[PDB]
Amino acid sequence: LEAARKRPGMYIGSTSERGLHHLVWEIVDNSIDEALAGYANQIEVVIEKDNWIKVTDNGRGIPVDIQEKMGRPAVEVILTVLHAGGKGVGSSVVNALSQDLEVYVHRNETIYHQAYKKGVPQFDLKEVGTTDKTGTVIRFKADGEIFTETTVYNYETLQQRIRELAFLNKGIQITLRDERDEENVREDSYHYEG
Ligand SMILES: C=C1CC[C@@H](O[C@H]2C[C@@](O)([C@H](C)NC(=O)c3[nH]c(C)c(Cl)c3Cl)[C@H](O)[C@@H](C)O2)[C@@H]2C=C[C@H](C)[C@H](C(=O)C3=C(O)[C@H](C(C)C)N([C@@H]4O[C@@H](C)[C@@H](OC(N)=O)[C@@H](OC(C)=O)[C@H]4OC)C3=O)[C@@H]12
Repeated sequence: LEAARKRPGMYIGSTSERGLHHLVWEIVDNSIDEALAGYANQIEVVIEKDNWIKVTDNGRGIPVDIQEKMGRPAVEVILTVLHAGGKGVGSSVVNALSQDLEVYVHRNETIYHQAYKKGVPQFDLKEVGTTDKTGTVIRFKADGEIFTETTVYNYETLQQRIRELAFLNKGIQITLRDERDEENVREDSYHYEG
Protein backbone atom coordinates (compact mmCIF):
# COMPACT_ATOMS: atom_id res chain seq x y z
CA LEU A 1 0.00 0.00 0.00
CA GLU A 2 2.43 2.71 1.39
CA ALA A 3 5.30 0.46 0.04
CA ALA A 4 4.84 2.13 -3.40
CA ARG A 5 4.88 5.54 -1.65
CA LYS A 6 8.04 4.73 0.39
CA ARG A 7 9.90 2.91 -2.48
CA PRO A 8 8.62 4.74 -5.72
CA GLY A 9 11.76 3.87 -7.77
CA MET A 10 11.23 0.19 -6.79
CA TYR A 11 7.77 0.55 -8.44
CA ILE A 12 7.90 3.09 -11.32
CA GLY A 13 11.70 3.44 -11.90
CA SER A 14 12.14 7.20 -11.52
CA THR A 15 10.55 10.00 -9.47
CA SER A 16 11.58 12.55 -12.23
CA GLU A 17 9.93 13.20 -15.70
CA ARG A 18 10.40 9.45 -16.53
CA GLY A 19 8.28 8.41 -13.51
CA LEU A 20 5.58 11.11 -14.10
CA HIS A 21 5.02 10.08 -17.73
CA HIS A 22 5.09 6.42 -16.53
CA LEU A 23 1.87 7.05 -14.52
CA VAL A 24 0.15 7.73 -17.85
CA TRP A 25 1.70 4.48 -19.21
CA GLU A 26 0.29 2.12 -16.54
CA ILE A 27 -3.28 3.47 -16.90
CA VAL A 28 -3.10 3.26 -20.77
CA ASP A 29 -1.74 -0.32 -20.66
CA ASN A 30 -4.90 -1.20 -18.73
CA SER A 31 -7.03 0.09 -21.58
CA ILE A 32 -4.80 -1.68 -24.17
CA ASP A 33 -5.34 -4.92 -22.12
CA GLU A 34 -9.17 -4.55 -22.41
CA ALA A 35 -8.76 -3.69 -26.12
CA LEU A 36 -6.75 -6.78 -26.88
CA ALA A 37 -9.45 -8.91 -25.28
CA GLY A 38 -11.76 -7.41 -27.98
CA TYR A 39 -13.92 -5.03 -25.89
CA ALA A 40 -12.44 -1.52 -26.41
CA ASN A 41 -11.22 0.01 -29.68
CA GLN A 42 -10.86 3.64 -28.49
CA ILE A 43 -8.55 5.11 -25.85
CA GLU A 44 -8.29 8.86 -25.07
CA VAL A 45 -5.51 10.50 -23.01
CA VAL A 46 -6.25 14.16 -22.04
CA ILE A 47 -3.72 16.53 -20.26
CA GLU A 48 -6.20 18.77 -18.35
CA LYS A 49 -5.91 22.09 -16.51
CA ASP A 50 -3.32 22.05 -13.60
CA ASN A 51 -1.63 18.93 -15.24
CA TRP A 52 -4.35 16.45 -14.43
CA ILE A 53 -4.60 13.34 -16.60
CA LYS A 54 -7.82 11.92 -17.93
CA VAL A 55 -7.71 8.36 -19.47
CA THR A 56 -10.94 7.06 -21.17
CA ASP A 57 -11.64 3.73 -22.89
CA ASN A 58 -14.89 2.33 -24.39
CA GLY A 59 -14.43 -0.95 -22.50
CA ARG A 60 -16.89 -2.98 -20.45
CA GLY A 61 -16.06 -0.85 -17.42
CA ILE A 62 -13.99 -2.22 -14.47
CA PRO A 63 -16.33 -4.59 -12.51
CA VAL A 64 -18.29 -2.59 -9.97
CA ASP A 65 -19.80 -5.77 -8.33
CA ILE A 66 -18.56 -6.67 -4.80
CA GLN A 67 -15.61 -9.09 -4.50
CA GLU A 68 -17.26 -12.04 -2.62
CA LYS A 69 -13.78 -12.52 -0.94
CA MET A 70 -12.88 -8.88 0.05
CA GLY A 71 -16.40 -7.41 0.35
CA ARG A 72 -15.36 -4.18 -1.42
CA PRO A 73 -16.43 -3.46 -5.08
CA ALA A 74 -13.99 -4.90 -7.67
CA VAL A 75 -13.08 -1.36 -9.00
CA GLU A 76 -12.14 -0.31 -5.44
CA VAL A 77 -9.95 -3.51 -5.20
CA ILE A 78 -7.63 -3.05 -8.30
CA LEU A 79 -7.22 0.68 -7.44
CA THR A 80 -6.43 0.04 -3.70
CA VAL A 81 -4.88 -3.49 -3.30
CA LEU A 82 -1.27 -3.33 -4.55
CA HIS A 83 -0.40 -5.23 -7.75
CA ALA A 84 -4.04 -6.53 -8.14
CA GLY A 85 -4.63 -8.36 -11.46
CA GLY A 86 -1.13 -9.37 -12.55
CA LYS A 87 2.47 -10.01 -11.28
CA GLY A 88 3.62 -3.62 -15.92
CA VAL A 89 3.00 -2.93 -12.17
CA GLY A 90 -0.69 -1.83 -11.70
CA SER A 91 -3.22 1.07 -11.66
CA SER A 92 -2.97 0.92 -7.80
CA VAL A 93 0.63 2.24 -7.87
CA VAL A 94 -0.58 5.15 -10.09
CA ASN A 95 -3.16 5.61 -7.30
CA ALA A 96 -0.77 5.59 -4.28
CA LEU A 97 1.59 7.83 -6.28
CA SER A 98 -1.19 10.51 -6.90
CA GLN A 99 -2.34 13.29 -4.49
CA ASP A 100 -5.84 12.94 -6.08
CA LEU A 101 -7.55 10.22 -8.15
CA GLU A 102 -11.04 9.78 -9.58
CA VAL A 103 -12.76 6.77 -11.21
CA TYR A 104 -15.89 6.82 -13.42
CA VAL A 105 -17.04 3.35 -14.59
CA HIS A 106 -19.84 3.32 -17.24
CA ARG A 107 -21.77 0.04 -16.77
CA ASN A 108 -25.53 -0.86 -16.41
CA GLU A 109 -26.57 2.41 -18.13
CA THR A 110 -25.21 4.20 -14.90
CA ILE A 111 -21.94 6.00 -13.76
CA TYR A 112 -20.18 4.55 -10.70
CA HIS A 113 -17.73 6.97 -9.11
CA GLN A 114 -15.12 6.91 -6.33
CA ALA A 115 -12.23 9.17 -5.38
CA TYR A 116 -8.86 8.58 -3.67
CA LYS A 117 -6.14 10.74 -2.04
CA LYS A 118 -2.66 9.08 -1.81
CA GLY A 119 -4.50 5.76 -2.60
CA VAL A 120 -6.92 6.22 0.35
CA PRO A 121 -10.61 6.15 -0.77
CA GLN A 122 -12.33 9.46 0.24
CA PHE A 123 -15.74 7.70 0.25
CA ASP A 124 -17.50 4.45 -0.88
CA LEU A 125 -18.45 3.84 -4.54
CA LYS A 126 -21.57 5.98 -5.30
CA GLU A 127 -23.83 6.10 -8.44
CA VAL A 128 -23.63 9.66 -9.86
CA GLY A 129 -25.55 9.68 -13.20
CA THR A 130 -26.96 7.59 -16.02
CA THR A 131 -25.19 6.80 -19.34
CA ASP A 132 -25.78 5.41 -22.89
CA LYS A 133 -22.05 4.38 -23.23
CA THR A 134 -19.78 1.73 -21.49
CA GLY A 135 -16.17 2.12 -20.33
CA THR A 136 -13.73 3.36 -17.70
CA VAL A 137 -12.44 6.91 -16.93
CA ILE A 138 -9.47 7.75 -14.67
CA ARG A 139 -8.33 11.23 -13.61
CA PHE A 140 -5.24 11.84 -11.53
CA LYS A 141 -3.07 14.64 -10.30
CA ALA A 142 0.33 13.14 -9.53
CA ASP A 143 1.39 13.79 -5.88
CA GLY A 144 3.55 16.94 -5.55
CA GLU A 145 5.37 15.23 -2.63
CA ILE A 146 6.71 12.26 -4.68
CA PHE A 147 7.35 13.95 -8.03
CA THR A 148 9.98 16.45 -6.88
CA GLU A 149 11.61 18.29 -9.87
CA THR A 150 8.64 18.05 -12.32
CA THR A 151 4.78 17.68 -12.33
CA VAL A 152 4.31 19.30 -15.83
CA TYR A 153 3.85 16.73 -18.66
CA ASN A 154 5.73 16.86 -21.96
CA TYR A 155 3.16 16.53 -24.79
CA GLU A 156 5.81 15.32 -27.29
CA THR A 157 6.86 12.63 -24.74
CA LEU A 158 3.19 11.37 -24.51
CA GLN A 159 2.70 11.72 -28.35
CA GLN A 160 5.65 9.43 -29.10
CA ARG A 161 4.53 6.56 -26.79
CA ILE A 162 0.87 6.87 -27.95
CA ARG A 163 1.98 6.78 -31.66
CA GLU A 164 4.08 3.63 -30.95
CA LEU A 165 1.29 1.85 -29.08
CA ALA A 166 -1.23 2.54 -31.79
CA PHE A 167 1.08 1.03 -34.32
CA LEU A 168 1.90 -2.03 -32.20
CA ASN A 169 -1.67 -2.64 -31.37
CA LYS A 170 -3.44 -2.11 -34.56
CA GLY A 171 -7.09 -1.37 -34.68
CA ILE A 172 -6.92 0.66 -31.51
CA GLN A 173 -7.55 4.36 -31.82
CA ILE A 174 -5.64 6.33 -29.16
CA THR A 175 -6.13 10.12 -28.95
CA LEU A 176 -4.09 12.77 -27.19
CA ARG A 177 -5.64 16.12 -26.18
CA ASP A 178 -3.81 18.94 -24.44
CA GLU A 179 -6.43 21.11 -22.72
CA ARG A 180 -4.14 22.80 -20.14
CA ASP A 181 -4.65 26.01 -22.15
CA GLU A 182 -8.25 26.75 -23.32
CA GLU A 183 -6.94 29.28 -25.88
CA ASN A 184 -4.76 26.75 -27.83
CA VAL A 185 -6.07 23.21 -27.69
CA ARG A 186 -3.79 20.48 -29.11
CA GLU A 187 -5.03 17.10 -30.55
CA ASP A 188 -3.40 14.09 -32.31
CA SER A 189 -5.56 10.99 -33.05
CA TYR A 190 -3.65 7.76 -33.85
CA HIS A 191 -5.39 4.85 -35.64
CA TYR A 192 -3.46 2.31 -37.78
CA GLU A 193 -5.33 -0.50 -39.54
CA GLY A 194 -2.02 -1.32 -41.33
C1 LIG B 1 -9.31 -7.18 -8.72
C2 LIG B 1 -9.85 -7.69 -9.81
C3 LIG B 1 -11.10 -7.13 -10.44
C4 LIG B 1 -10.77 -6.51 -11.80
C5 LIG B 1 -9.93 -7.45 -12.66
O1 LIG B 1 -9.47 -6.69 -13.81
C6 LIG B 1 -10.47 -6.40 -14.79
C7 LIG B 1 -9.96 -5.33 -15.73
C8 LIG B 1 -10.81 -5.06 -17.02
O2 LIG B 1 -11.96 -4.29 -16.65
C9 LIG B 1 -10.04 -4.12 -18.06
C10 LIG B 1 -8.69 -4.67 -18.58
N1 LIG B 1 -9.80 -2.76 -17.45
C11 LIG B 1 -10.02 -1.58 -18.04
O3 LIG B 1 -10.76 -1.45 -19.01
C12 LIG B 1 -9.36 -0.40 -17.45
N2 LIG B 1 -9.51 0.82 -18.06
C13 LIG B 1 -8.84 1.78 -17.37
C14 LIG B 1 -8.76 3.18 -17.89
C15 LIG B 1 -8.25 1.18 -16.24
CL1 LIG B 1 -7.33 1.83 -14.94
C16 LIG B 1 -8.59 -0.20 -16.32
CL2 LIG B 1 -8.04 -1.37 -15.18
C17 LIG B 1 -11.29 -6.47 -17.61
O4 LIG B 1 -12.29 -6.12 -18.55
C18 LIG B 1 -11.89 -7.33 -16.51
C19 LIG B 1 -12.35 -8.68 -17.00
O5 LIG B 1 -10.92 -7.56 -15.47
C20 LIG B 1 -8.71 -8.19 -11.94
C21 LIG B 1 -8.14 -9.27 -12.82
C22 LIG B 1 -7.69 -10.44 -12.40
C23 LIG B 1 -7.68 -10.92 -10.97
C24 LIG B 1 -8.37 -12.28 -10.83
C25 LIG B 1 -8.23 -9.80 -10.04
C26 LIG B 1 -8.67 -10.43 -8.67
O6 LIG B 1 -9.95 -10.86 -8.49
C27 LIG B 1 -7.81 -10.58 -7.62
C28 LIG B 1 -8.07 -11.10 -6.28
O7 LIG B 1 -9.06 -11.69 -5.87
C29 LIG B 1 -6.79 -10.90 -5.41
C30 LIG B 1 -6.92 -9.71 -4.41
C31 LIG B 1 -8.30 -9.65 -3.76
C32 LIG B 1 -5.82 -9.73 -3.34
N3 LIG B 1 -5.81 -10.54 -6.45
C33 LIG B 1 -4.33 -10.65 -6.28
O8 LIG B 1 -3.87 -9.33 -5.99
C34 LIG B 1 -2.47 -9.03 -5.82
C35 LIG B 1 -2.09 -9.30 -4.38
C36 LIG B 1 -1.60 -9.77 -6.85
O9 LIG B 1 -0.22 -9.75 -6.42
C37 LIG B 1 0.86 -9.70 -7.33
N4 LIG B 1 0.65 -10.36 -8.47
O10 LIG B 1 1.88 -9.12 -7.04
C38 LIG B 1 -2.06 -11.21 -7.04
O11 LIG B 1 -1.91 -11.94 -5.79
C39 LIG B 1 -1.08 -13.01 -5.77
C40 LIG B 1 -1.36 -13.86 -4.58
O12 LIG B 1 -0.25 -13.22 -6.61
C41 LIG B 1 -3.53 -11.24 -7.43
O13 LIG B 1 -3.93 -12.52 -7.93
C42 LIG B 1 -4.55 -13.43 -7.00
C43 LIG B 1 -6.40 -10.25 -7.69
O14 LIG B 1 -5.76 -9.79 -8.62
C44 LIG B 1 -9.28 -8.83 -10.64
